[PDB]
Amino acid sequence: DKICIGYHANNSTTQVDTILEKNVTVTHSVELLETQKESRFCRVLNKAPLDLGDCTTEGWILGNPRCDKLLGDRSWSYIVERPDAQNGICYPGVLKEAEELKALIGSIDTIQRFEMFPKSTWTGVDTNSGVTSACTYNGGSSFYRNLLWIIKIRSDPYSLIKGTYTNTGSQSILYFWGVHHPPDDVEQANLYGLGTRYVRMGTESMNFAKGPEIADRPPANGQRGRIDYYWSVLKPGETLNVESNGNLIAPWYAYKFTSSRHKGAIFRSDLPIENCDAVCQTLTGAINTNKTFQNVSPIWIGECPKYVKSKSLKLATGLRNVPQGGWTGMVDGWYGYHHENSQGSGYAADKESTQKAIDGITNKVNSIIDKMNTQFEAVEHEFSNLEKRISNLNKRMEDGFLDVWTYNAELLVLLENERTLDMHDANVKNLHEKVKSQLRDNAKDLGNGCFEFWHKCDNECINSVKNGTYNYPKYQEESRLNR
Amino acid sequence: DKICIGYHANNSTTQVDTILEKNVTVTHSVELLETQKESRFCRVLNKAPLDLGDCTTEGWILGNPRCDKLLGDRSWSYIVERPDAQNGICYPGVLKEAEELKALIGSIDTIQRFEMFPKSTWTGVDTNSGVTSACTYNGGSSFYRNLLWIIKIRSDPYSLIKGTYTNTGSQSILYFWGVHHPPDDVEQANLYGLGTRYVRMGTESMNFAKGPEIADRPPANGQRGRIDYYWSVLKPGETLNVESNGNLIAPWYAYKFTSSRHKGAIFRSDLPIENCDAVCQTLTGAINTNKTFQNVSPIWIGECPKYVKSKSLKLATGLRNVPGGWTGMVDGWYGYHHENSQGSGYAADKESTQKAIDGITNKVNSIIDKMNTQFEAVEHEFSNLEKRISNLNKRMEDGFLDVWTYNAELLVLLENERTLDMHDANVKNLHEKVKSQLRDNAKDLGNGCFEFWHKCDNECINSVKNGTYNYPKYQEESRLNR
Amino acid sequence: DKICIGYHANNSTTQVDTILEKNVTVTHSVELLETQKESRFCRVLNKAPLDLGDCTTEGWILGNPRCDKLLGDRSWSYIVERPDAQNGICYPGVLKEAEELKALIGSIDTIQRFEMFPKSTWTGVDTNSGVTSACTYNGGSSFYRNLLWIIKIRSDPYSLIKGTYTNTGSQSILYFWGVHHPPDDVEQANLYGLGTRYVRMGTESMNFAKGPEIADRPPANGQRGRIDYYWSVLKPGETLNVESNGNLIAPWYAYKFTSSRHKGAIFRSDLPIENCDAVCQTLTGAINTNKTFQNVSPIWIGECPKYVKSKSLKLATGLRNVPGGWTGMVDGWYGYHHENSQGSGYAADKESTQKAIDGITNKVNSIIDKMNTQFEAVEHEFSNLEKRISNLNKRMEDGFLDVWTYNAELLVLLENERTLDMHDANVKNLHEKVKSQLRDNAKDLGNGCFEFWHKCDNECINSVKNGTYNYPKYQEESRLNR
Ligand SMILES: *[C@@H]1O[C@H](CO)[C@@H](O[C@@H]2O[C@H](CO)[C@@H](O)[C@H](O)[C@H]2NC(C)=O)[C@H](O)[C@H]1NC(C)=O
Ligand SMILES: *[C@@H]1O[C@H](CO)[C@@H](O[C@@H]2O[C@H](CO)[C@@H](O)[C@H](O)[C@H]2NC(C)=O)[C@H](O)[C@H]1NC(C)=O
Ligand SMILES: *[C@@H]1O[C@H](CO)[C@@H](O[C@@H]2O[C@H](CO)[C@@H](O)[C@H](O)[C@H]2NC(C)=O)[C@H](O)[C@H]1NC(C)=O
Ligand SMILES: *[C@@H]1O[C@H](CO)[C@@H](O)[C@H](O)[C@H]1NC(C)=O
Ligand SMILES: *[C@@H]1O[C@H](CO)[C@@H](O)[C@H](O)[C@H]1NC(C)=O
Ligand SMILES: *[C@@H]1O[C@H](CO)[C@@H](O)[C@H](O)[C@H]1NC(C)=O
Ligand SMILES: *[C@H]1O[C@H](CO)[C@@H](O)[C@H](O)[C@H]1NC(C)=O
Ligand SMILES: *[C@H]1O[C@H](CO)[C@@H](O)[C@H](O)[C@H]1NC(C)=O
Repeated sequence: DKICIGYHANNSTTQVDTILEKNVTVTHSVELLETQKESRFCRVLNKAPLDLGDCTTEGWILGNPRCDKLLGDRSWSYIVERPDAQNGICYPGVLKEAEELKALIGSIDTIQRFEMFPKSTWTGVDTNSGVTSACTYNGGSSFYRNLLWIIKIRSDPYSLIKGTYTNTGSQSILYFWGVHHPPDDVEQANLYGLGTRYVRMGTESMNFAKGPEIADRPPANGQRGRIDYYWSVLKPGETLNVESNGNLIAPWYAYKFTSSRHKGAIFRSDLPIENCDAVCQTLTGAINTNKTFQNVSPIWIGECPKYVKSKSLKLATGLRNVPQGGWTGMVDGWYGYHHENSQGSGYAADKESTQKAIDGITNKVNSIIDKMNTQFEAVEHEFSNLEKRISNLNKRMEDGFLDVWTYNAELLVLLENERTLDMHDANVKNLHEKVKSQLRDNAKDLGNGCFEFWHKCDNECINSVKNGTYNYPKYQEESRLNR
Repeated sequence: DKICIGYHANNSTTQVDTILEKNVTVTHSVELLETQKESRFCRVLNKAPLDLGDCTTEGWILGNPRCDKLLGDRSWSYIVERPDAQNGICYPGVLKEAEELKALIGSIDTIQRFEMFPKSTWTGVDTNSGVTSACTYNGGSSFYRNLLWIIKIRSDPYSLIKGTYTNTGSQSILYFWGVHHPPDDVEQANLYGLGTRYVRMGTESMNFAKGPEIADRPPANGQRGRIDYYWSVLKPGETLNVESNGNLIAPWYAYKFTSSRHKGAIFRSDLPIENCDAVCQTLTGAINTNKTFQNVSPIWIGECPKYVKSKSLKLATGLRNVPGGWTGMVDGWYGYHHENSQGSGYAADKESTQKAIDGITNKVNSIIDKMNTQFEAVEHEFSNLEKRISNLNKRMEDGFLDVWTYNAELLVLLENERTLDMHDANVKNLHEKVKSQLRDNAKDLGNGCFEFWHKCDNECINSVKNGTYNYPKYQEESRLNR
Repeated sequence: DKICIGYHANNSTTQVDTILEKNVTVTHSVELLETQKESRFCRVLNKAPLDLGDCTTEGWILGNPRCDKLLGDRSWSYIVERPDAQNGICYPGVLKEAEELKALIGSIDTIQRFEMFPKSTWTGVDTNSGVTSACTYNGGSSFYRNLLWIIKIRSDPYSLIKGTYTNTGSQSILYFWGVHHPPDDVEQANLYGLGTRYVRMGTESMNFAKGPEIADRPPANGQRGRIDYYWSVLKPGETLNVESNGNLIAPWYAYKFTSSRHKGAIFRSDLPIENCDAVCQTLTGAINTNKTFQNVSPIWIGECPKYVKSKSLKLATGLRNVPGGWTGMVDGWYGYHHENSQGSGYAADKESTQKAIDGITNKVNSIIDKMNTQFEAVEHEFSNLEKRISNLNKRMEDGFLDVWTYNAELLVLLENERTLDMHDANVKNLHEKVKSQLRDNAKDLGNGCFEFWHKCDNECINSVKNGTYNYPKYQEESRLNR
């Protein structure tokens, strides 16, 4: 007659790693890391991204006339700019603080386009001839739809021109202007006139006054001229005054805007936009998961799991799987017993110790999930060629946190896996010892997990062991004789 | 006759969490997190903060004439600027590199105000008419006390004016100037004259040259004109030359200054300043604590504990409290209860109790030691055209806060489990040392206790507690009882 | 007749710390921290550093004529600038975006110097008199070799001058120019002429247009004038046009360059450059190590271990050294000592010893693996008006240093405790496997050892070591002894 102590086994081939041992097969486990994504852009909080098509952010927002599909009021959860977009700043020059403009635009939610200064505002000049072969529309010469290239009437001198606009709404207004710099005095004279020329812009809180910086430069997009483009934000209540006697590229249309309550982004990607929804939308695709880590992309909007470099984060929940060892036959629970007597034989799990282990492991998993429920958020702000130091500072920082979090996740998994599997060993040992202490020398150890009884142990003697009430003196005499 | 093994219990209702289970009552514990603060500003290393009252940093340092309460030499451990302060830049315009000025000012310790360029410096011009209704003093038109608004004499043209000052001391000098921009050419002509006009400032190591940017703008504080305000630092030994033919807002008074040996700050707060001292002074109050973490504020000066988001960080030191345990023990953590003809009673095991005390004390101190650094957030400001670096600073500050909060919270959960396990193992060790000695001269009982198969006197029992029992002495007597 | 269970000891005096106790002597250990370096600068990936000697980066790259040792084509893995270097910007003035130039230069690996605009490009002007006593060569007045200081011929007016250059190669070109600002109108007229004067530079992607900002400034290096120096990069395909009627300091020679595929650096150090190679080269010396941590310097190029503040990171691999343990074992970590009629001796248990070796080895390697990443501090410079970003870079660098130092030091304390506990458990397991087998045909002794109640030959003893003993064979012979 005998009783054994053992633990669950099954057909699982899933492995985990621990601090002491690699490739350890276990009976149950949980993958904390999400590796899958749909390669496309979906709506976030039911709001669609804005696809810039063949236009850059600058082409869109300045109104490059190849970008008419985008013209007007828009709203978006994020922006998708195609890497090979060809329609941007078509008449050559520089946009001042371009990178800060993009950061502004990535924080915006909705825009309403409106005519800020109609052509009629500018008297004694030609407002209908400011076009260039650099900015074509259907083969023809054209120009930015948000800017007005004013020139002199051929017969007449360029009049002093003035315009004013007041922001009487509760929304800020994003607007644009520029200063044109011809390549030589002949062209200056033709378009504006000789002498001192100025472009002046004034607000309660910004002042601007500049002139042509004439110089012959190599042609870009077929032009030897250049424009310095500027942008600004006219705050609620503020008023703008414009004066010029030449070289003004005037604001024409502008944008009343709202700032998002949510983090937005400009993604530079060729991925398709489709009719779908995502809780989590990364730069390289949408993720639908309830896992807490993710190795898809560090750049996203919505609610995403923490990004890490790991390929897997497999957390052991069950036991070492060692069949012949463990008992494939148990099935009821994690730890338990196998008995053999005259009434028969069989397996039966110990409910108490099994549940305690379930409760602890469950709590461990949830605690890890809970404590890992924050994300470091990388951002795709841009930096100019004269901003290498801050660009490098941003990169080292983002890689810095990535390395810390990847380390924290991987190390924790290795260490707690070892603990979890040790806890199981200890739980099994505990049951075996409780049986040991009870039977004393009315049974033989066998160094096996099992005990050979020195007496007959019926189905009530055996259940007397499972509830921990055995009674040694009852079989003491019977046992001592067999020797 | 019997001997038992047990562990301490008490009346404690303090709970801790562990990785495996929550709300576990324990006998002793230590809160690592400080949550309390006095809602005020105190002295730090015995130096008081400077209260700017109804002035902004800029109103103060430019010498807005409503800020005379601050005028002159001052010294401070930190600066307190009130959120509603009304006296700042009164004549409209921008201070260039305003945010970098503030960072500088937060790093300064003491200033001494002095006349850098007296009015007599500027010949052939009017130095006594440069006042405005935008900057009022006692119902009158006035102007910044540290700047001089020079205009042309009506009858005469604005002479080329020159002035020079040499820093012959060992302290750097913080000084200010500006360029005035009238709204139109009429005003430009009246005050300065037409033609190209410049303001040029030169040092051994910096040059500045700028002109009027004339533009008709909406009024601000009743003025259509603007000033671009500038600041700079004249180093020891250096000389400043000033040259202008118009539009100059000249430095008048300036500040010799010392840089602090300590970290300083500008706090934007309404909290009161009081007669008190603080080792640790945060933006939302003073902390007096020997704890190593703190959830009050990430911004401070002095020596403060590490900031974390946690509401609590309770580290178990004692045992699971299950009164099970013996409320009767009291002497120590682990021990014995005996019963014989001479009587009964509890007595702690000194050796194993002290070893546990030493380990737990060492663990606490080790954690304290390794957590004795702080990440320091700063309240530097960023302009509207510095959103990228501002966001970079924010993500970084939140980034370290999240790593430290994680490290602290997880460590507490994990070590709480280990600490309570260690206690279990220690109790079992004692019980086994007794088992091994008595063999079959006592019965286990599966109880923690042992029923002796013989009589065990107060010397037999103390023979167990020191680990020298002698089995053969009672071997016969024990085997007879069956 | 007896059998004992014990563990290895030796003469080791090496100590480690754990979370529960300090200064614990152990039998084997490994130091994870590298503290040694060679105090010199070596080649990295086969390429030598460039030693700037008595020149600053700027003196070199502008071609200060006292820097002819450096003149022409050069290549380097990193740059070494000496702290007391004197030959820099000799004619006083400011280099615009100087700090960003240095970052660029640190990222470059080869340059080829070439004449971009020969003197003949500028007609109707004096190209052979642009020298100053501020920039001496062999006692004589001279000038930067990469710039050309053009002045008017005395008899003639300064002609409009033009030049153009097109980059027809695949490499970018780094070039320089400047605008001269004389101290007064007399000198302006003498050198260039009166009236409006301009310096215009144009590319497909950049435009520049500026004039003299005339002002009398204190003399620096004997000069009241100044030059604003500029730099830029002409990309492959681009063409540069230059137009001026005065005040132009023209590019003369420039540098075609390649960008390194590897991180480079400018080290400010007096350490000697020698004939050696380093995998890892830090600012304070070369490191050759296989260790994973390092407390030498946070600034480096090449492949270096992670920087931390620690003085030591000693990881226990072996046992607590208590000679207790058996100095006599030597064969392994855990094992047996037997005594019978055939003799006596020690013998390690191979199975349990190997399992422990495998786990500890795996632990060490896992730690090494997970610590195989480095945060890299950089020595970019920041101007006086960049205190905020400079402080941001510093707090960030110190932030990660503190996190990694903590992670390393805490991990070592915690795993040391686990490692030493694992050994205790392994020994106990063996002792119990022998207890269970012999039952009461041996006496425990409470000692680690077992006195056999019978004769146990060299086959009886090996019958214990493989776990197959057979109690009934000797059971009777036991019960006799009573
Ligand atoms: C995130 O990790 C997964 C694997 O755990 C990576 O996906 C595997 O990539 C390899 C090589 O690219 C393929 O052969 C496997 O079939 C992929 N596995 C799965 C589940 O897709 C994935 O590359 C990781 N993401 C990134 C950006 O590296
Ligand atoms: C400061 O912390 C120390 C330990 O970090 C605390 O010291 C204990 O304080 C109580 C009395 O308040 C004593 O009974 C203990 O004996 C002290 N422990 C040790 C190890 O010395 C102290 O309480 C803390 N101070 C405050 C104000 O909370
Ligand atoms: C890194 O730590 C090492 C070793 O702990 C330091 O080198 C020791 O310096 C101390 C104090 O000057 C001396 O007791 C020993 O002579 C040194 N020991 C060894 C092994 O070198 C070293 O200073 C540290 N490095 C830095 C940059 O602080
Ligand atoms: C609980 O008991 C002791 C004395 O029996 C007492 O001194 C102690 O203060 C009590 N608990 C608390 C929280 O005060
Ligand atoms: C633990 O106790 C707190 C109150 O002290 C309670 O809010 C919480 O629900 C409890 N949690 C569990 C799991 O018992
Ligand atoms: C921690 O500080 C917060 C301030 O954020 C405070 O409101 C809270 O009460 C603190 N935690 C506890 C347990 O008091
Ligand atoms: C996964 O689903 C559970 C529902 O029990 C939810 O509470 C948890 O937050 C989900 N995961 C994530 C990452 O939000
Ligand atoms: C251990 O402790 C003492 C101070 O308590 C110290 O002086 C000694 O040098 C330490 N030993 C080692 C090896 O660190």
